[PDB]
Amino acid sequence: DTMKVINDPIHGHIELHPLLVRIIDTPQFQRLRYIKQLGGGYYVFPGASHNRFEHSLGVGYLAGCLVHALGEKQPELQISERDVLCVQIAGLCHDLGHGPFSHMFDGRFIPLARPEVKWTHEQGSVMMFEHLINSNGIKPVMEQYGLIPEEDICFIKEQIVGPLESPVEDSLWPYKGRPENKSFLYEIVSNKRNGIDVDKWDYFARDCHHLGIQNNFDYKRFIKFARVCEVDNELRICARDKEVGNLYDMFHTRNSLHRRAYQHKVGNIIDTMITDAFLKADDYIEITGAGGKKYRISTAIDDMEAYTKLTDNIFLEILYSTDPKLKDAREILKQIEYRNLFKYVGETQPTGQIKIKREDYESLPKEVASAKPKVLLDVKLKAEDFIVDVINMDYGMQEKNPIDHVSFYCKTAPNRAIRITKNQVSQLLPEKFAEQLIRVYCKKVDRKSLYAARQYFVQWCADRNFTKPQDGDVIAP
Amino acid sequence: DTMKVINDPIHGHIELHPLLVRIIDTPQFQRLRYIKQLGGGYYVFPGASHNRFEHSLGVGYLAGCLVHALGEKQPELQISERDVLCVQIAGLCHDLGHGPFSHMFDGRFIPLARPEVKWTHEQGSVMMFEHLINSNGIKPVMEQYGLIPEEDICFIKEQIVGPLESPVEDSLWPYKGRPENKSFLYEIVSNKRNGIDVDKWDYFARDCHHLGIQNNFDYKRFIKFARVCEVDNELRICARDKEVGNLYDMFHTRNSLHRRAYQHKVGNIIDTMITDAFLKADDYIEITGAGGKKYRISTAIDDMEAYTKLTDNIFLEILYSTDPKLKDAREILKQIEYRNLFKYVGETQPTGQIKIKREDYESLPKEVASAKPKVLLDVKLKAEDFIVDVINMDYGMQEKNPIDHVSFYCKTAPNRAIRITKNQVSQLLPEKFAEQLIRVYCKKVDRKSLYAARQYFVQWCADRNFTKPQDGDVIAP
Amino acid sequence: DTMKVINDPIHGHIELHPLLVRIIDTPQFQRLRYIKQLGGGYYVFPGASHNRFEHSLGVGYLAGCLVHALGEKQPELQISERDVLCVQIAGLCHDLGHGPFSHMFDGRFIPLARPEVKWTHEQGSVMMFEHLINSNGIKPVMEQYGLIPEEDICFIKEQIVGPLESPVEDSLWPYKGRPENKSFLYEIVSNKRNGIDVDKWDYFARDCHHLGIQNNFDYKRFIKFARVCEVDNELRICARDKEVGNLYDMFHTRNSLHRRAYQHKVGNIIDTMITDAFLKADDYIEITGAGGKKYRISTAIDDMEAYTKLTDNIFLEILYSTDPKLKDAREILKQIEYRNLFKYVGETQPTGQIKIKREDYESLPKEVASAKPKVLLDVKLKAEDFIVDVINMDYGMQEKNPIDHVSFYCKTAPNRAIRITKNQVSQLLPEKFAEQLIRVYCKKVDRKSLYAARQYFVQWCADRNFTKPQDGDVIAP
Amino acid sequence: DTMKVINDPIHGHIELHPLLVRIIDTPQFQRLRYIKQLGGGYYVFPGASHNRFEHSLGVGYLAGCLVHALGEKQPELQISERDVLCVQIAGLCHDLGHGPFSHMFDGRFIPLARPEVKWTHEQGSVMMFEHLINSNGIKPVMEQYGLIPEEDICFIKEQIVGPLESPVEDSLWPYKGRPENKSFLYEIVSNKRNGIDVDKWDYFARDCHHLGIQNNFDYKRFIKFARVCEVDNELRICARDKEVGNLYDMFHTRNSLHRRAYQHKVGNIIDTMITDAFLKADDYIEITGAGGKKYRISTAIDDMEAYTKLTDNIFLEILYSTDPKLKDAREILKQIEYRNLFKYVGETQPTGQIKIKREDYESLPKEVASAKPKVLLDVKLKAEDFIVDVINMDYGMQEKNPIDHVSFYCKTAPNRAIRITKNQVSQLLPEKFAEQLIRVYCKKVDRKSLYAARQYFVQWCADRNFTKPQDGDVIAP
Ligand SMILES: Nc1ncnc2c1ncn2[C@H]1C[C@H](O)[C@@H](COP(=O)(O)NP(=O)(O)OP(=O)(O)O)O1
Ligand SMILES: Nc1ncnc2c1ncn2[C@H]1C[C@H](O)[C@@H](COP(=O)(O)NP(=O)(O)OP(=O)(O)O)O1
Ligand SMILES: Nc1ncnc2c1ncn2[C@H]1C[C@H](O)[C@@H](COP(=O)(O)NP(=O)(O)OP(=O)(O)O)O1
Ligand SMILES: Nc1ncnc2c1ncn2[C@H]1C[C@H](O)[C@@H](COP(=O)(O)NP(=O)(O)OP(=O)(O)O)O1
Ligand SMILES: [Fe+3]
Ligand SMILES: [Fe+3]
Ligand SMILES: [Fe+3]
Ligand SMILES: [Fe+3]
Ligand SMILES: [Mg+2]
Ligand SMILES: [Mg+2]
Ligand SMILES: [Mg+2]
Ligand SMILES: [Mg+2]
Ligand SMILES: [Mg+2]
Ligand SMILES: [Mg+2]
Ligand SMILES: [Mg+2]
Ligand SMILES: [Mg+2]
Ligand SMILES: [Mg+2]
Ligand SMILES: [Mg+2]
Ligand SMILES: [Mg+2]
Ligand SMILES: [Mg+2]
Repeated sequence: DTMKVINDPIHGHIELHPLLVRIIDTPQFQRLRYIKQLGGGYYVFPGASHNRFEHSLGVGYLAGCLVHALGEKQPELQISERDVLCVQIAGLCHDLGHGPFSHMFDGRFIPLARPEVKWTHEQGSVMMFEHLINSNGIKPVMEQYGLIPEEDICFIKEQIVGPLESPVEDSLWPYKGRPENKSFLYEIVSNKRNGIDVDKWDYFARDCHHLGIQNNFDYKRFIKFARVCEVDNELRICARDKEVGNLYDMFHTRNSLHRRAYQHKVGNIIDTMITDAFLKADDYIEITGAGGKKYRISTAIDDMEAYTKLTDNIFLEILYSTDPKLKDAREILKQIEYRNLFKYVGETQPTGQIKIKREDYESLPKEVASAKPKVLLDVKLKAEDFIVDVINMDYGMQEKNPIDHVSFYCKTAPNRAIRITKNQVSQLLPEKFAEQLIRVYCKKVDRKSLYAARQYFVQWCADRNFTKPQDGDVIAP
Repeated sequence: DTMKVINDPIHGHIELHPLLVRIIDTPQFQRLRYIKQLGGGYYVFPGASHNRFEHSLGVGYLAGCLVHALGEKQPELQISERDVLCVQIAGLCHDLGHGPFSHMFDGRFIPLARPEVKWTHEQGSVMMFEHLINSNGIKPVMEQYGLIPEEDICFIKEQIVGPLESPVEDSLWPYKGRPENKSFLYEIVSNKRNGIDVDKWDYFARDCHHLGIQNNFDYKRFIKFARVCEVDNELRICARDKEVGNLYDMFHTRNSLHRRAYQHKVGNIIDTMITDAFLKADDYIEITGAGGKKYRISTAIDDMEAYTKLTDNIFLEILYSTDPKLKDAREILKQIEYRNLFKYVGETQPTGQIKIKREDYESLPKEVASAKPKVLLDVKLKAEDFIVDVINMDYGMQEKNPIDHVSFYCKTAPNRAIRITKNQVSQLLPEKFAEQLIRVYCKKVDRKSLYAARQYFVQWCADRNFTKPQDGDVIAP
Repeated sequence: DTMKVINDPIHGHIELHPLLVRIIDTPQFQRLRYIKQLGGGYYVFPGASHNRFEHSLGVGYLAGCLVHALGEKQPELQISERDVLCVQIAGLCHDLGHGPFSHMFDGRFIPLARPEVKWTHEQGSVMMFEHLINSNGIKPVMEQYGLIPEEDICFIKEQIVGPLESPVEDSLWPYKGRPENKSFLYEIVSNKRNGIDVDKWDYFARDCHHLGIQNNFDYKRFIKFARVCEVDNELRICARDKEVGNLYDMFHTRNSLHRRAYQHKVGNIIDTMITDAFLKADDYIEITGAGGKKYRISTAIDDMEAYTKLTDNIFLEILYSTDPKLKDAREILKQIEYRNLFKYVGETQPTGQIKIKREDYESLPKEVASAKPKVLLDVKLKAEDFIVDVINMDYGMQEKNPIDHVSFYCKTAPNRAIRITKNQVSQLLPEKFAEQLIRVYCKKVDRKSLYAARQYFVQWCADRNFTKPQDGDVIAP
Repeated sequence: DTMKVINDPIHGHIELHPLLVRIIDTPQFQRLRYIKQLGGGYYVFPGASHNRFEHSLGVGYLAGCLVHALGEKQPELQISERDVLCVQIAGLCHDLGHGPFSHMFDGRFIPLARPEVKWTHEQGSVMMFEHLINSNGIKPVMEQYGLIPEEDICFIKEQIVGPLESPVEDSLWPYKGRPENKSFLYEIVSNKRNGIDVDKWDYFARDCHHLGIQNNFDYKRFIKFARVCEVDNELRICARDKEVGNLYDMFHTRNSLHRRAYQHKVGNIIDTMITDAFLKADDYIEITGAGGKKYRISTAIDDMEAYTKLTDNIFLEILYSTDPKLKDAREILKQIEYRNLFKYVGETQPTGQIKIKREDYESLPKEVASAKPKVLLDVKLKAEDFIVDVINMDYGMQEKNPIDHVSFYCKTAPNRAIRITKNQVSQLLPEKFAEQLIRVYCKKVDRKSLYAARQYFVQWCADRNFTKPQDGDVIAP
């Protein structure tokens, strides 16, 4: 029941409150030691072997630091230690709902296995937090340190997910955990207004440390010049006008990361292969949940006791199996182990403001196969031999400019906020803020099938009006 | 079949020969992605989640770099590209035989489970290298690049392990892979004379990067001033006389690491608990090997096909099990998951150089139990409630001075080596080079049992003529 | 006469040829130990106290590394050790002509003191190299190591400066040092087609290390994928087509640095004050040159012996002086020592494609003073109380896109180069590549004077059809 | 009059109180921008170009951080903001008395130029602090922020230097700035009991950053486990018992630095040459002080107004001079500029516990010359051709063990301290804690002179009962 100290390779030595220590030392939280932060990227970057455990620790520490600084430099906000504990707990448990290989589970697998439900890992995080609190007798411990569980659990849940109860924007306050007087406390762990939060800072630093790519953003300088100001009967976190350029750079940094590591094409195809292996391995793996009931890999998100035992272990559970009824997924994983991967064909961009919707992906391989090239190639390829991948690259707000939703204050008048437009900053800033990319892969790896795949790709690219391949003079001359 | 580039957060961008790529892309080598470098230390240092895969990559790269530099600066040594390839292959496969949690498997488990055999992970590395070469059709590929497999496989094996075939030192050359005039090539990956090799450099850098501690050794400076000289009809690697102090510091660094991370009290007790869980879980886990035969965790080192599937996965295989025959090991692992660990009692050193030998460990708990305090508490304790751990801290040569087996050359006469004694360097250097420590833990966490545990500890420590317990006045007033 | 090793905090240990050591150990080169790399920026960033000596060392080392790698990977280019020595010498002596406080000497002082000559520090570098070679007896030493002085001195000079003796582009080869089949050797130290050279890499790394701003560019990866290909009967350095995005990022990095450190407001005004102090201190400082002749600060660029003694020392020579004729410059420097600096008024951007040319700067303060604001204040400010600074921010080629002059090759056909347009890369790239900024400062430092100065500034900005003052509703409401 | 932020490459962004800003913006403090931290070491390590300005900033910041942490974690000590300001000011102004090239001014020059006075740079720091406070009207500003100048100036002075007023240890409190119940505040900036203070931490970090050698000490961990406890009716700073080994390592680190950078042979001989040049240049340089009086380089420490203008500038003042009376020192500096340095002959250690005292250095070269070697030597060397340098390497307390004066506390009883002996820690620790080294250099640089010099060196070493030369079988066979 004393302050603990833990050493971090990203931050320094970190202090942990006894209640935080109690929360951490449970099976539900310890589950995070066995889930990769970057999923399949570890198969392209050999140094990316870190897990969500240290990421959660860092996010909690940074949330605590930011709230402490805000309270210290401006003591009329009425920030109490109860609020500090609540914010730290919310930051600590914000990723309890990630599945095997993180985003691959909720970005690729669940959509294809159970296409009738809508599910995100934040909902899973809320459910897992409820399960953790109920199964470990934590409410008395919270009451022992001055928390009020009925209000505070709701406050933490609303910190992890949106306002909840669905919105009705007729000039109303949607939240319930805290009054509007402290609305800024909802902008720390996850910022729904412009996307500036400590989670980005933490994973920027940690991913740059582990990948071998050097980071360019400085969050301590941002914390130095941060303030709280009243805007439109709404207290929000504001930066200083002289930091505006830095903010732009931050988003640039994020984009760069997505373009170098998270959307690497070999890593993406490896993730696709793992998803296909899981799809084939389904209907045969059993997980025991509450009441001795059995669950599927796809239905395990309906029971937290069963979901607690679903980690990256399942991967090695399929590779080492001997059951003759799991042979196909085992063959796929073995092919992964030999680097016999699906081969990349080409890439393209839409020209105009036309975009591919989510519910139109399944037909793309059919249209690539259905094309009729002019040149006559010997081999014929079916629509089952093609994989089409769509990538959405934006600044986090669907072609909106995030910096237009930030408030700024001047040195001479620190208690009044303003807005800055893009033309008041620089002429060298980007013009657009969202785009799509399309990659095409072929499953048949014959040196002959690749030529046919390229011919169909170029014909489909030409007739769809989707620009032309970069190397239109090298691979298709 | 072209040079391949890979990015490492320790060494940067690294080039790989196509034969190396063929060797890497096999199940036997890909096994190393699922075994941690530090084992249980990951449960004390949250950033130590790296595996043997990147360590092997780095060791191979550094071996190649050192041999290239030596060849470049001395063109009369007759170093060929065949030798470079062989040395790189040997460095790449040096830790190919580690088991689950690395040194825990061959340091704690095998000795207790099968105490009639003598086994090290280098023998396993040799066996696994043979299995890898035979199971993947590599000999033709080696022949394609100018290697002679019958000589070169023996050379690589002799690089990984000692001279082999038992020694008879009557003025003879024990090795077979290479003649006498290439002997220095046996000092790169593993140095049996004084212990200076690239493996130490690599894990120093990597462990310090991941743990959050900065190292003070520079190996590039050492490579700059390295040379090859003839000593007693033996060609060996020599450093320059001005680097002697640096060499001492290097060993100091190693000791410091062992005293901070590798021999941490909580990490060691966690490793002990995991070993106990594996001991109880044995006789119930089955692994399929060649011919459809079944193997135990302890007997899996007798078949390489079965050994290929034995990784850290087994840990999570026991925790998630439902078989009633595995309840005890599962209970122990669950205890670990709650931080309900065995409690540390005390520590001591032998003063009179009466080093406790290996075959006296099992009786130590009896001696701690079988000891009558003067004061009476009436709580009692069986000998089954005590854990005694013996730690050997040395400079790698069992109380010998390693720097006495190093050769040095001067600037004016670069082609003649000399020796330097400890009194020609400094008076502030260590006077001994080996020591022992003894730690005691109790398996009952009652606030009452802890007091009796330390009463027996102090009585037995006083009895055995050892030192008095440090800071004893506080815990034993 | 043996290879020398030197330790660098940016790179590692660096090897130096005996001829390089002879060149370094001369007064002309040792002069660089007393000129700062960033000039007045040291008065805003306390860690920027490095000089040009280490920068020159690093540039030479990197030039050698790049040429060595290019020769190693393509034996048909016929790169000899003579070329390596010549390139290293050119990289080592590329900044011999910098004056006190580096860019402010040839960017601010010489233009204002002697506005009838056109002078850059590269011409000074060539003259100083000639002086160094002639006054130290280096030609026989060059002949001792296989160099041919008559051709090689011209080659080095043409490496430091352009083709020389003016061009006539009627399909001719302008250079003389080397034939047309080694033209790529002219693209290493200073690149004229685009701005990709080792000098940028070196000062990026060093300035990021010293300022406390972290770097984002990786030049080793660039060296890994570099190649030489024939383009339009020109042998040129081409990059790998998958690195195009990285190249864009590089220029972004450069811009960021200019926006954060090199064009800081307070640093620029401090440089302006130092330039004014030097202007007033002239007519009174005497420097002895060849033949016992005396020279001025402004006329010292006409004699290299006199120029050798002109370093940052002159600064402290004025501050510690006692002559009554140097009193005004001493007062200005003393005011600098108290942070009684000229106060910043405002900033603005041109709206359209109109730009302020060089020969219109002197009249700008008159225009600002001559403006008639609407509201009336008692205080009247003359044109002598205003300072106007014009900043040009571009990608190094005056609103042209540098990436349009880069050549790329594909993996399948490594011996044929291609071009990539901006629309084949991304839609998030900048639209324009150059812009101007205008800052205004006032010399009178009382509050009424500042209010009046900003009234004139806003009136003039409105009059001349420029953008809004960012704080158009805060400081001017 | 607002908190000011400054960016540091060693620490992060640092906050500065307005009073600190007023103190910094004065000529006396700004003088530190032109004195180098390592003196002549910059001529061996090209990256060591930093000055005392940033070192003072860092020391002040770290003192503030430590006092803040101590006050925060233990609020019964009654630490006020007045104490924080006083401690920060003391840390900020602790090196105001350093002269040109720092330690060589008060370590080599003053002893030889004025052998009748005893002078250290801390006395100069106290005098310069008095001059700064009196010449800039700071007392009213201190009164404006709650300080009491009469007590507080004395407190700061006693922080920079010892107790003052000469000691009489008959159970009395020697200090006067603060009462006996705040005594721990005297252990922060400069620790006279055991030598553990923030100044060591700062220059460890900064010198490691600039030299290119990685640091091994972590001071943040030390601050985490620091506490204040009553020892013998004396409140003192105590560490945690588990950190004892770390403390040893810290001192090891210090020794290593002294053995690598600060006592480098070439750096020391360069410092000796600069000292000789200053000795010859004296009697001819005039500095103006108070009342229009003129002072010498050696007598400038008697007037603070004259001392304010004495920096490294004097170096370049002699090199660029034209007066015929300064010709010898100019020749010496010019010889330095060519690397025509005094040549190193040999090194030796005393065998027994006999040590060379300070007042026997002048006769050492006479003893070396007066030796009569047996072998026949061609040339004869006078005693003016020899230089003998004596180096004392200790742990900072004249062969005493510093760790014997540290107090420790246990987790169970955090309010009562203990002592730990060297045998309770490890058997691998050093046996002795101080030693002496003697280097010999020759001024005549021809080969015959070097051979003769080493013949005399070996004969004298044999005579004086010293350890034989390391390479006694290489250079003198
Ligand atoms: N010398 C060292 N240097 C850096 N980090 C270290 C370290 N030693 C440990 N760590 C890391 C390891 C951990 O991540 C963290 C805590 O290590 P402990 O201070 O050993 N904490 P514990 O609970 O064992 O001692 P107690 O309960 O008696 O107070 O710092
Ligand atoms: N911008 C970047 N910056 C740093 N590292 C990067 C990187 N991009 C990838 N890496 C890492 C990832 C890897 O660890 C390593 C090589 O990845 P690649 O060469 O980019 N991809 P592949 O081998 O398929 O190119 P090829 O067409 O020639 O086959 O560098
Ligand atoms: N332990 C060390 N660690 C890192 N850098 C060091 C160093 N010692 C010196 N340096 C730095 C200092 C220099 O920048 C560079 C050379 O130092 P020297 O090896 O001492 N070269 P010298 O000419 O004195 O010895 P010789 O002529 O007998 O071969 O490395
Ligand atoms: N983007 C940046 N990133 C890192 N450091 C920076 C920086 N910009 C400046 N620094 C460094 C430079 C300095 O060492 C320090 C302060 O820079 P200012 O924030 O510019 N302070 P000032 O007084 O000019 O603005 P005001 O008075 O309006 O508040 O941080
Ligand atoms: Fe997150
Ligand atoms: Fe190893
Ligand atoms: Fe340059
Ligand atoms: Fe200091
Ligand atoms: Mg603990
Ligand atoms: Mg999340
Ligand atoms: Mg988010
Ligand atoms: Mg590839
Ligand atoms: Mg091994
Ligand atoms: Mg070994
Ligand atoms: Mg040397
Ligand atoms: Mg230049
Ligand atoms: Mg340029
Ligand atoms: Mg300011
Ligand atoms: Mg001092
Ligand atoms: Mg001291």
